[PDB]
Amino acid sequence: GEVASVPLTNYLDSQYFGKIYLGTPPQEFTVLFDTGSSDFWVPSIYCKSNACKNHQRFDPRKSSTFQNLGKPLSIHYGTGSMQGILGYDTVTVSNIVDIQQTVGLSTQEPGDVFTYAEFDGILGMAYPSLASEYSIPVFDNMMNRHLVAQDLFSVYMDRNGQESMLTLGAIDPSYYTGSLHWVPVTVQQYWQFTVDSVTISGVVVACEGGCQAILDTGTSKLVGPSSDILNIQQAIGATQNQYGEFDIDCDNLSYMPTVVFEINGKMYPLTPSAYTSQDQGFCTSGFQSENHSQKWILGDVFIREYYSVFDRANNLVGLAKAI
Amino acid sequence: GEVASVPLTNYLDSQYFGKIYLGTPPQEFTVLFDTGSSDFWVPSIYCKSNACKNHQRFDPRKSSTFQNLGKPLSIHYGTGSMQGILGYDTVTVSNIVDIQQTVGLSTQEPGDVFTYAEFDGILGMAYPSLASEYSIPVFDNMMNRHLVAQDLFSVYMDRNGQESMLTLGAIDPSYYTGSLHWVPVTVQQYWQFTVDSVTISGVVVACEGGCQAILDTGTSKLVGPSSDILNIQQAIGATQNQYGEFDIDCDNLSYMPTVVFEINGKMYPLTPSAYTSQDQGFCTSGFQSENHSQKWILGDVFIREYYSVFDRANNLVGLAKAI
Ligand SMILES: [Cl-]
Ligand SMILES: [Cl-]
Ligand SMILES: [Cl-]
Ligand SMILES: [Cl-]
Ligand SMILES: [Cl-]
Ligand SMILES: [Cl-]
Ligand SMILES: [Cl-]
Ligand SMILES: [Cl-]
Ligand SMILES: [Cl-]
Ligand SMILES: [Cl-]
Ligand SMILES: [Cl-]
Ligand SMILES: [Cl-]
Ligand SMILES: [Cl-]
Ligand SMILES: [Cl-]
Ligand SMILES: [Cl-]
Repeated sequence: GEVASVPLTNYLDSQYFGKIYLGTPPQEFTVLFDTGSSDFWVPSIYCKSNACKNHQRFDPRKSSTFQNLGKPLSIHYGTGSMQGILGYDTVTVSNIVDIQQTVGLSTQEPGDVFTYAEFDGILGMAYPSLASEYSIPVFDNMMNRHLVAQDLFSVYMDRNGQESMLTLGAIDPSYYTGSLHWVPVTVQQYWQFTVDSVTISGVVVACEGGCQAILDTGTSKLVGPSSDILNIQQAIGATQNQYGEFDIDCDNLSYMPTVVFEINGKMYPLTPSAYTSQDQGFCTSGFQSENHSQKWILGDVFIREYYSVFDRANNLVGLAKAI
Repeated sequence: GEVASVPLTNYLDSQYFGKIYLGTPPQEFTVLFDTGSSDFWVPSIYCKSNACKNHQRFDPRKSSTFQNLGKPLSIHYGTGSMQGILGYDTVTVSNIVDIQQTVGLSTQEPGDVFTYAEFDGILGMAYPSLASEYSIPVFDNMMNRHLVAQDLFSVYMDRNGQESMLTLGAIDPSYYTGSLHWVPVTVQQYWQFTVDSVTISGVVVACEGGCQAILDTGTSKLVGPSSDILNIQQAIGATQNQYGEFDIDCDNLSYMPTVVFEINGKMYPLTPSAYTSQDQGFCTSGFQSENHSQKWILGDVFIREYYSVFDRANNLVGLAKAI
């Protein structure tokens, strides 16, 4: 029954990541705390890929508490893949000591997807139904052993600065204004819920009649079905460039529409500033299309605007305007 | 992972009750399945009170699986009290076999409160925080040992007939029309939630600005704070008689107001037929005052109109219009 404050870092267009420790004595890693997945893995000495060469690698030879399970682990992240082997060791996340935790030790991380990522590994924070075979999600172990004060965690992403924070077991009202609104999880695998509509000036531009969405800290953009995202890219004045990216004129923010997500009867507006990312003298749309799905992904673009609480005890998502 | 269908019976103005079995071999009892409490008890051979004389008494001498814990149990029901001693035995509720279940064996049930009650004992179905010391709620044992298919139960009360039903582990859409609406539990002790307002023709007559309420199968009436209930007794044309009861003219139902509870943005109307009980050539108000509380109790008057699902996995109450 403890609380862990995990400061999150991000560089430019990178994901948000933070520190955990693994083994006895503790070995340090940066991980993507990822509400879009449920497995926990880090690079290991058994991985020779370029990506592993560029990241911290777990050395089980130096841990008195490591135990190999031998079971394969395979995951996808972006267009890349990781292959590894599951074992047990002790994970420490500030206050919290999570012994005998299943963890993948990578063996293969081919390609450049993981090489230039800022994090070493991924710590999934979604439901066990999303976990790979033989894998037990870290937060589930924490809950089942009553290691956390409450069975929830909170994520604050600093739109402007470096005060981002993941809190295990508590909610910090200092990171938001107004009150938290609670949204029922519809399908317990991702952190999934119903979006009622997406509007501009009261006109429905997407999600007509309702759609499913997930709240995903491990995705940067706001992802939706082709035809809906088209409506939005046109409305915000985004246009495709050679890289396939949708660019927005940074100096036009003042003239662009506010895109409002209605979730469980409450409004979650995204201003042009919010949905436009400025990674240079170039601004890009924070909206992105998917072709083989109608399920929305509310990634960091959304979370930066709305402090997010993930409540396993009640199967709710809490949203409040981020400070 | 099973389902139990427990038929519920009621006679005239009695509570609703159903059958469970206790001991090895099984001994039969009728119990009040009571979402307003969390303890489980039945009369025993060690109780000589009149009330025990008029009810089935558990004989541990005949059960090979009984174990006395010796710990006292004390409960209140209506204006009466039960004193007993906790032990373990096996409870059977149709499909479901719940071994080593804490159960109070009564020793003292003085006064007439329990004597003329139809049930032998009480099986509380609220949260563990409401349970007496050393007592483990039956449904919590069922959930913790994965004895039920889903961690919820559903209650249908037949306003007109004898088709009432308690279902452990499932929801039966045949008992309701339209769809279930889910209401968040605010305080996990009783099945408690927020009522937004109580209105007649759109005018707020009670619960101005919101109030707390519980959904309680072990209470007959709809209970609220003095001043609010006054507004309602006056509006429905109820008047006090010598017995302190509020009587309603049965032939005036057609002229009386509909009293609407707004809960989580949805309307739950109670027609004059619904809130008027006809236990003879006399009709009485289903509303009742309480003086030392502002927390409403939505008892059988409400549940008869709205099929009720109690969901422990999600800490929700589900409501739908009863058939
Ligand atoms: Cl990254
Ligand atoms: Cl799950
Ligand atoms: Cl909790
Ligand atoms: Cl907290
Ligand atoms: Cl809601
Ligand atoms: Cl939908
Ligand atoms: Cl589409
Ligand atoms: Cl703006
Ligand atoms: Cl009774
Ligand atoms: Cl509790
Ligand atoms: Cl369940
Ligand atoms: Cl069901
Ligand atoms: Cl209130
Ligand atoms: Cl009052
Ligand atoms: Cl009527």
